[PDB]
Amino acid sequence: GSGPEEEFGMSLIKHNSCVITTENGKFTGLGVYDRFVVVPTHADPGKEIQVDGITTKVIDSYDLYNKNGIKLEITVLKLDRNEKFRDIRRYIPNNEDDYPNCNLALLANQPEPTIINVGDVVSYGNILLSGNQTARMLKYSYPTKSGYCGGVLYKIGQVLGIHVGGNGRDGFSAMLLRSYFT
Ligand SMILES: *[C@@H](O)[C@@H]1CCC(=O)N(C)CCCC[C@H](NC(=O)c2cc(C)on2)C(=O)N[C@@H](Cc2ccc(F)cc2)C(=O)N1
Repeated sequence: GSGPEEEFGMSLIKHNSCVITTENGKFTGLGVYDRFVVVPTHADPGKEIQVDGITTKVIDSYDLYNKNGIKLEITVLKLDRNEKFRDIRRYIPNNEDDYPNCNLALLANQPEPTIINVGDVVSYGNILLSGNQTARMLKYSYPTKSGYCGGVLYKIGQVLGIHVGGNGRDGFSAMLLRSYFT
């Protein structure tokens, strides 16, 4: 793609993504609004992180859980930094759904901002991700790689999830829902 789906993704990368460095490596971070960023929980961000290489204090953080206490693999961080992210909450769905023809927007661990077409996405339920129960997964059939974590799953005008894992054949994102941020 070089048309609208790719273009919406590149704009999303430029305005609402960042590279988050923790002790566990580099992750694509999604800026949701103001100083709030999401990252995969397994990034294990501490009291300080790097945001695009800049040491940055985390004012607060919290992990998300489903109704039975199962991790969603999303962590919300509020960052001590001057820059504010453009508010993309209106692009986040209200409800779980399936989505045809999705892309992933990748920044961390890539030589340049990268957009991948992962194809059709389904709401898959709970999985075991490195042995740990994880809820509200979105599944796609694409051979994702180790550096894709935090990558933003999207369609035009829809910010759907963040990449959390895979097995070489299937890829999984944590679902983003508007109520998490509102
Ligand atoms: C990013 O940090 C990384 C992305 C890896 C990836 O996309 N890929 C193909 C590498 C293989 C990783 C092996 C794990 N996969 C699974 O467990 C799995 C389950 C199913 C149904 O399909 N695959 C995996 O993805 N692990 C992630 C780290 C993690 C650790 C603990 C958790 F609770 C959650 C995630 C991972 O390596 N993601």
